[PDB]
Amino acid sequence: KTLQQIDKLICSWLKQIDNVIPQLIMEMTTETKRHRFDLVTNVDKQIQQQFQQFLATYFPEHQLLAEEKSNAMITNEINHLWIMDPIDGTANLVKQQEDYCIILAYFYEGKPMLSYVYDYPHKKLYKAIRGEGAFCNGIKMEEPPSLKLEDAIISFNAQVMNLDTVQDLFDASFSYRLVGACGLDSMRVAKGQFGAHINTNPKPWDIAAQFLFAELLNLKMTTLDGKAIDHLKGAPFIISNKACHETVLKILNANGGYQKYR
Amino acid sequence: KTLQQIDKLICSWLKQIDNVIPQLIMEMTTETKRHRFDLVTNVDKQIQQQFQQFLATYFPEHQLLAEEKSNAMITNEINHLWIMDPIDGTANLVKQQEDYCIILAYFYEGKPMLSYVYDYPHKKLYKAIRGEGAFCNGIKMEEPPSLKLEDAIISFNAQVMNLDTVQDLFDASFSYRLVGACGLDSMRVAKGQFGAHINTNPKPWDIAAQFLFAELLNLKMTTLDGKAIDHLKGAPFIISNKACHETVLKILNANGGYQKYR
Ligand SMILES: [Mg+2]
Ligand SMILES: [Mg+2]
Ligand SMILES: [Mg+2]
Ligand SMILES: [Mg+2]
Repeated sequence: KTLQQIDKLICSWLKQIDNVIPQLIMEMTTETKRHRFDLVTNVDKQIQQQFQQFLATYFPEHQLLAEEKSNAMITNEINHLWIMDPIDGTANLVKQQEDYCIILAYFYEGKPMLSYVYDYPHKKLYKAIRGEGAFCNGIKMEEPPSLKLEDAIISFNAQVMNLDTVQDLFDASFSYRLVGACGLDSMRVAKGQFGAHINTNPKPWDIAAQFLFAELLNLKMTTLDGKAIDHLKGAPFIISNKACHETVLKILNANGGYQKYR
Repeated sequence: KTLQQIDKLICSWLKQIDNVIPQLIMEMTTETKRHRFDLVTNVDKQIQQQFQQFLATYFPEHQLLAEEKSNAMITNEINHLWIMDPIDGTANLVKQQEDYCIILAYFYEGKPMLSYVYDYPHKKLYKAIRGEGAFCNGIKMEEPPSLKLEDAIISFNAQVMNLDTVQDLFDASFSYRLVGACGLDSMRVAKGQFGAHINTNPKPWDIAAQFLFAELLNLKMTTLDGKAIDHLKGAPFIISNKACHETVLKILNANGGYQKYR
């Protein structure tokens, strides 16, 4: 069926994008979408429009669900779907020129088959391939050791939570860190550097690649109620070492839950 | 004898410890100090030992103030002084093997002359040399663009301030990130990636190198009351872009200050 051949083409596209991003940065251009903190650049747009055109030339029947376009349009009954976040970490890109990524994920009959989180700034490509595994620049990633929460660093956006449940999380974990790109905080979970990453209101594209990684590396990836996540619509989600999953959810839901209140 | 000859010696020594570090990671052991989360590893100790003997054997008159030994010897009087954080971000080293550095600073008659923040995991050596300037791997750094607080990412430890000032700092700024190693959160401010980094209780080695970087790149580095800092003792401190230093200190000192009880 081979996914290995499709992988080869995706990786070849990613090498071509390597040479293209420098000139996009060279003529960078910033705009805001819904508020002053919601950024898009020509980089985002151009990376996306280019995969779209790659998809049309090499995979004309395949559909695309991507951040910087209408997804009117995508439905529950579609055989070949690619979910794309062309730059996950746009705020990092613009403000830092560091700690953003490209997220790509291919779904066959709803089932994740290929996934890509490309940390362009560090030249590290994490990929996952149903049947072969998950890799970082080609070296095989393995299931990470067990981490109990009290031993684990954790990552979440603390601005978007009430401070009571932020505190309970600080008190229950080893320490707290933030990269600020869902892709990259998730890959830190995947490598056992963090015990868990939480995003309370992610988009489909912000989490699309992670499903396959979570599956192949024996991580947990769920709603904040422990349920399967619909990959088409987002959901408040968590990616977690298996040893600290229930505990984080329990804390998040305790005492009336994690939502702001003021 | 010249500053460049000293610099040449130190980079050379830093670069040769690339070869040592991986072996020490692979045989890594851990101990705690004043509580269970105040970690120290064989890597912290070996790196310090090896520098003390490098100093013994090149600049024998020179003294060493460093984290993993006593520094009862001192006085504002000691002519040639080195301050070293053999591993800044020991928790990160331990939990992640990423986002730690090595901090060195040379002080002649109390005046900063040479500084180093070595980001070993990414092989980025930041140095500062009075007379030549500041550099990352030989690529010269220049004073970063003006950053108002509301357009800038900030970095601090939210577990150790009262949560009202945490909230105000979130509210007033573009966003919050944390690397978790003072030297590295400090280099992100030097590169213009962050508007500011705060550490409410640094030891002298956690901030030694940053004085000169701050001087040469027109950063503001003060206590949380805006005063000069004694390199020999810590103080609660900020390193900041010029355009947001004042606003950040106002926010920290507002309403009885920043500690848990105010
Ligand atoms: Mg966006
Ligand atoms: Mg995006
Ligand atoms: Mg220490
Ligand atoms: Mg240290």
